[PDB]
Amino acid sequence: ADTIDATTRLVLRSISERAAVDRISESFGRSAQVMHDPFGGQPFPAANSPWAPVLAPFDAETRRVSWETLVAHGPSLYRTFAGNPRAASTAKAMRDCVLRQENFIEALASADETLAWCKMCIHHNLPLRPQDPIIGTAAAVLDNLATRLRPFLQCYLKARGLCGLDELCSRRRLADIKDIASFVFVILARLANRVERGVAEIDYATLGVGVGEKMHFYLPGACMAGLIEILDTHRQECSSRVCELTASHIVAPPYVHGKYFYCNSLF
Amino acid sequence: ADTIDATTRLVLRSISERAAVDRISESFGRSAQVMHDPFGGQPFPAANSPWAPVLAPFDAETRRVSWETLVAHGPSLYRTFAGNPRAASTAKAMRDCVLRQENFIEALASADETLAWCKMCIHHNLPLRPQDPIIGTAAAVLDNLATRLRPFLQCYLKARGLCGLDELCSRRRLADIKDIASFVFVILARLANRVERGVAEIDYATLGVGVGEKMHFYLPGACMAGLIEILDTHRQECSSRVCELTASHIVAPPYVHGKYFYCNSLF
Ligand SMILES: [Zn+2]
Ligand SMILES: [Zn+2]
Repeated sequence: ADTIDATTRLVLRSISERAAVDRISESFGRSAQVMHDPFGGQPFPAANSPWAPVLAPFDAETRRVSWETLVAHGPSLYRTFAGNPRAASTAKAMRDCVLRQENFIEALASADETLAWCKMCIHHNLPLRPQDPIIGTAAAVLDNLATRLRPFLQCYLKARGLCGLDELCSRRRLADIKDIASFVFVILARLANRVERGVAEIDYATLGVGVGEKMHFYLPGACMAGLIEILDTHRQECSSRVCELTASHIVAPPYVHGKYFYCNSLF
Repeated sequence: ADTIDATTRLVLRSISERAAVDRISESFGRSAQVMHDPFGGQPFPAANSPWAPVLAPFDAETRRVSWETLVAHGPSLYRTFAGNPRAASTAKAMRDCVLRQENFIEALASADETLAWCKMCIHHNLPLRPQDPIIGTAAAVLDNLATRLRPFLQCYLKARGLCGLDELCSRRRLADIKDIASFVFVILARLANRVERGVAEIDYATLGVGVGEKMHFYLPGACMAGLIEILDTHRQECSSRVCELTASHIVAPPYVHGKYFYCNSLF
């Protein structure tokens, strides 16, 4: 008979013996100290570089680049990442966390950031590497967008006649991509899978890109533009009030209702 | 040969033909209007009730209840939810969104909110229902905590000798629960699974609770206290700097580094 075993029950109750406001304060205190100098002795090199401000709140308009600017200046940033492996490792880990807690609009922007970066890599024939901080955090954007979009996609993907979110990200087949939602999820799932596998160089085909091809089907900004559009226009084809609430509240996140109480017996 | 088909490529590029700053503004505008009066004609009833302020920013300290208060006043809130099905449906959908975008500390608090509520239901022999707004959003807290904790749990759960996060939430067996992390993820995954199945009443065994039992192994606040503790103390057993960065940045989320550019060619 499936049961929580006797010993684990003791383990579970014993949190009560240790949990305390000052033990928690000293925890926030130790993790905060790690975040004070997270690169330690090894930050990315001081240099005169248009990338200096992001190599040291990120402001999208101030940090904005045209596609043409990314193609001209992207290789410099790429060489910085690859040529500073300790720094890139620290960056990767911090990027992974940031992207796992980003709001919806930020998470769209990060999907485009990741795909535009790969498109730039492809443009220059640069390999797509697991250690690259942008490529290697594909799973973070992926999981963030899955969390936030799942109940809406349950409805929308049925309306499109497509596989559900989990089957999409499980099969990971280019031939399943039929719209922008399947595109963002299938491509990011393929890319996250090849990262987790730790292939030294990730095949352009992972992105649906063939030999000598350039990814003409992906325009930078398409994840943002297209997913916001479907959150908007699906309600025209869908008679569910709950779905409409879901889509609306994704687009307009200020808190209104939904939280009832806080109960903490331990501290 | 697996490929993105010709027609879908056109579909993908055609976002460029529609995406525009004012189309986006009019989207934020329509979803914002839905959020202005999301209950419409059917909010929860005006009544003299300690729950009135959450039946209309949620402040945890002001909305705080002791375990004993939840047991005395919980049945009132429960009857409000069950006896107002349109309102509960709207609440559920808005709660689901809120919990899918909550920060880590909020998401811990919501795990405890959900488990303490079930424990109260069990205490009173009240059924656990899919339409109940707190029970029915178990998947939201679940996916939120998975997003944020996944790369840390990859390391920690290995250190404990347990199944990985996905196998835990896939097998959903009480006999897999060996610590606080497996507990929160296995129990919430079982509970989310029984919600998605739409059983009219969800068996107490879903929570590891047997016939006439009371869930003595779960103390309100255990998800918060215990997960913060493991983020703190795992670094004592683990020689990985990346893991330490990961845990630290989960506990201390202010942005520091990790975002490089914003590229949007469409608008
Ligand atoms: Zn719908
Ligand atoms: Zn570790």
